[PDB]
Amino acid sequence: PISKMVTAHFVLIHTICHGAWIWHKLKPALERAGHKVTALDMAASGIDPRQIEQINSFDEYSEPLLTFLEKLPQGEKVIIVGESCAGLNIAIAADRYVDKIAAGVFHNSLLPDTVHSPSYTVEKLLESFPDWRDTEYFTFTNITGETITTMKLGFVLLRENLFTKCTDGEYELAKMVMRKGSLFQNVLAQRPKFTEKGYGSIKKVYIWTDQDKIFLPDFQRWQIANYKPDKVYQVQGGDHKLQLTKTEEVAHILQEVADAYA
Amino acid sequence: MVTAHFVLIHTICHGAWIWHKLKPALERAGHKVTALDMAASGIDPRQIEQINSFDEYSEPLLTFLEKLPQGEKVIIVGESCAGLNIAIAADRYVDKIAAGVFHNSLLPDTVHSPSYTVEKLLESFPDWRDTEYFTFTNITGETITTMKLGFVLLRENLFTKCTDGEYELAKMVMRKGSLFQNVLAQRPKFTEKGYGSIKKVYIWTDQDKIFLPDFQRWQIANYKPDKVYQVQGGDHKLQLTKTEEVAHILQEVADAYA
Amino acid sequence: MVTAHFVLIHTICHGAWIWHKLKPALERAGHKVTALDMAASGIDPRQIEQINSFDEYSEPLLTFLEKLPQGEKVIIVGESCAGLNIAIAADRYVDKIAAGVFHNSLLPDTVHSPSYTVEKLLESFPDWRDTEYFTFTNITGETITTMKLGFVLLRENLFTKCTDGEYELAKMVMRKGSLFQNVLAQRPKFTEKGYGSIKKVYIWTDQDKIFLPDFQRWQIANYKPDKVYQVQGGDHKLQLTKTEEVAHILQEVADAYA
Amino acid sequence: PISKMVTAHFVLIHTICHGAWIWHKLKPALERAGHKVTALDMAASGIDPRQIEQINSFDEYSEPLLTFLEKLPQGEKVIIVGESCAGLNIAIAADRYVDKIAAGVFHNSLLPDTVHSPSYTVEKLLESFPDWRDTEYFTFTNITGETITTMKLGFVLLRENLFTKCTDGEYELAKMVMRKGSLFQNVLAQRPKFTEKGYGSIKKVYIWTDQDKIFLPDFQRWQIANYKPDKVYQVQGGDHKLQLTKTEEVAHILQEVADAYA
Repeated sequence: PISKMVTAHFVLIHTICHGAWIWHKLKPALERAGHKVTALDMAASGIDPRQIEQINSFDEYSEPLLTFLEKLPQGEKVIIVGESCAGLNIAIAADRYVDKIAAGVFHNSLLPDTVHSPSYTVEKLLESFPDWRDTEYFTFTNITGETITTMKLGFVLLRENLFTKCTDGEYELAKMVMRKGSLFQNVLAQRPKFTEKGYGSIKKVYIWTDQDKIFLPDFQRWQIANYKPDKVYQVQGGDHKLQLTKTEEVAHILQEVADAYA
Repeated sequence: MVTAHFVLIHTICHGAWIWHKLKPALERAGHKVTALDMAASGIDPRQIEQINSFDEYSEPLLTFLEKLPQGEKVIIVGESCAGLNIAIAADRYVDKIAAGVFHNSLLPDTVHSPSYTVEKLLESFPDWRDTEYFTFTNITGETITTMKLGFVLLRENLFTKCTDGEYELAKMVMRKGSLFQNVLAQRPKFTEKGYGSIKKVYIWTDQDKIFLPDFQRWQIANYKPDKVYQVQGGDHKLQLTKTEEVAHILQEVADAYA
Repeated sequence: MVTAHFVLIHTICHGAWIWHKLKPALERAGHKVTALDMAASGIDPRQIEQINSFDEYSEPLLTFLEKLPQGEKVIIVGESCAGLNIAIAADRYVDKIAAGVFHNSLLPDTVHSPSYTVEKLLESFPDWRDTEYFTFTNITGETITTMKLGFVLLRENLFTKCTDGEYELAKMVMRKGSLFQNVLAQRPKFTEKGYGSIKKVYIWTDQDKIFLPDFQRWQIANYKPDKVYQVQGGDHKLQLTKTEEVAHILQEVADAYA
Repeated sequence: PISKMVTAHFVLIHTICHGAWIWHKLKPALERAGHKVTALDMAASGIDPRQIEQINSFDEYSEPLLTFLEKLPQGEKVIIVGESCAGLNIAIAADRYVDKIAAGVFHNSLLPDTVHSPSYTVEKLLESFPDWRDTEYFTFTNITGETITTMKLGFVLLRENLFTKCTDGEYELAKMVMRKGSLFQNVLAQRPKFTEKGYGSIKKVYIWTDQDKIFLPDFQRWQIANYKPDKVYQVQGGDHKLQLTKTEEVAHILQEVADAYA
């Protein structure tokens, strides 16, 4: 009757251990569409110079995103796309910059809620996927004395669970730049719950595939059931890294998110 | 009397070496002594430009404490700026710490910023004479200021009453350091459950020529410790000019906090 | 045909990651591939300001070679500036090296200074466009210049014919680097018994937009390698634009030097 | 008839693993006498920022001394006092700056000659003292492919052989600042012999004690017999570190060296 098409500024947020680099295919696809894209490295991830043992909470880990949202021009708003654990980064950011966030898009991601603790969906993912195969674990003591568990994701788990259907060049790239990470799960468990005013009010779009071999269909569906997203988009096929295995599709869904919310 | 395990922590620019007289003294009373070099200090191989905060500078201490066998507890003795290393360490490992001892040291608190006593000492002692300053940008973009302590400042202010062989030792191994003051100003305050919990003993001499009597008395009035031992005479480096006196006070702290 | 173990060495500012297409290609032919990050490159945790020479920058390669089991030999493939890493490594471990392969790379020699080809390339290509430069003083007092490669230089000169996802990858993980040119100018020349001994294969394309045809031809004429393979088309990053072509040439080198 | 007293500029050179710090007592003693003293850290020793794995020869190790001799004012000459392995540093320096060296003083030190290889007295010391007790050894490959052996001196060997009679505060200090070192013996063995024109012409004063428990009396005497020093001073008592156990005595002998050669 009247059709709308919008260009948007997407801020792409990687999961722990990874960096801005998993978005190297989705970032140009979105830009071919005319969108402005920002792909940030979070603390101690990608080529960020900090090491994980200096980070003391998932909030400290999210600093590159909050500084960037802090820096945004007045009246400029963004769509934050977060993969896997970055749903926690979108929740931490929306309770500070609700003002600047047009929509949060969860891409095979943790979908936090306001009702339960911040660690809640982490707990449920681990119930659902408890064996991380050849992942190695380590600990350090943080600034207030918490023991923080870090991990180096195993290469079979990378191969088979996260990068199941990705190109050899993509899987090899992952092995070349992957770093330690931390869920900071015990510190998230002591954290205040996300607020309804910030996080609770953000538009929320859930993209997922039932072919994901680490965020399994029964965890994903549980998340949608536990905290109804404003929109759900299921991508047929692909694997956990839909921004590599379904780059154009994810880009088209993101155009639709722009049209609706941006 | 009670033997204890002491972890001695030098101040910025210095190294485990300022404890070369006090470590044998304590060991002659049966104590176990660990004297660590903090990052970029003593013979630690790192340079100050790769250290980005005072919590990173504390790493040798936090790794040691991370590895103390379960159920062992130590008495951390810190000189001058090392009261900040006690506070950083006590927040992370409060249950491994039998007591913190401040030897002519900054005594941080829980109500003001981590940099609060750095701010107050520089107000008491704003002219560090021939000290030279430098800056680098740390990995998150802050400009850290480093210093190279001046030898007149070393001779007259810190090592005032020290032997010529001690003063000469100091000039031969002193390295650059930093207060990371602006990063401390941004740092979360020290917690009550960690640093606030620790038993605290403050040792000083009114003959210190850089942590001057009224600043030290201010600190004591700002955050009353459990015990204050005042040594007569000496200079800022009581572990060199009053070694046995400190060894004796440290015995009273082992006795009292096991 | 003959399988081999290749050690792939990235150029300054880059990381093991530029070999993400060539490492699987080679492995599909049964080769063993090691792709290392040099100091302060890729995800190596060091920063460029703690590296004080190109020999220190080579450390990841020299430690690997130090640890190769006795009697194993590798083919080192180095791109662009990494011909200096081959030469440094070949002088120390000549007997562990079956052949050095120079992929649009500096081909150092034994009669002129280590910096000689850095000098000649900068004469051929003096304007690095939007590259930014910085300096630090190294531990012995030299001023090292570091650079941050410019993205137009990346798009047009190095990654000319590269995919958009490859170019974008590059901007996402590129880090600072240094030629340590002045330190190389002071460095002892590469030895005949080490670097001079090694078998040498030179791979290039005349469509390189930064190691330009006449500089590459100059290098070949300055120090004739054993074999020169010229790939048609591509750009400076043949391991991304002509991956299979390089994988094939590398097979000929395994065949020939085991 | 006419008596002479001279003030001199002494450059004090530590042995491998150690630094300028073992001279912290002799340097002020010499200065009480009015002498100018310079105590240098050699590469990767004391607080020199270099690590031993970047040093490729004993010549590279001696760089702080050669740069300092390079920097000396015209017509200024120095007396170089070298303890233990620093006799090799005096030999390397005299073949470059014979011009600037009034005398070389060997202080419980290796006394190189011109007749044999540079490694010769190292070989003979190891024949004489072959077991370094709790010393740990390591290797790295140098710039031209040589494997270099490094060591961390054991604390019993420190206690009993090197610091036998030193103060507890001195022995503890040693443990607090001691670093790895290398004899670079295989690279000294391929090195050109020291020249007669440089090293061979320097005045040479040998200070030693027969109480030394690592450079033993029969090695010391052999050295004196193998290459006659211009003067020999035996200090009764003390231990290997005579600059700590006989500081004033060593200082008086050095005053006599100044009077004779400086």
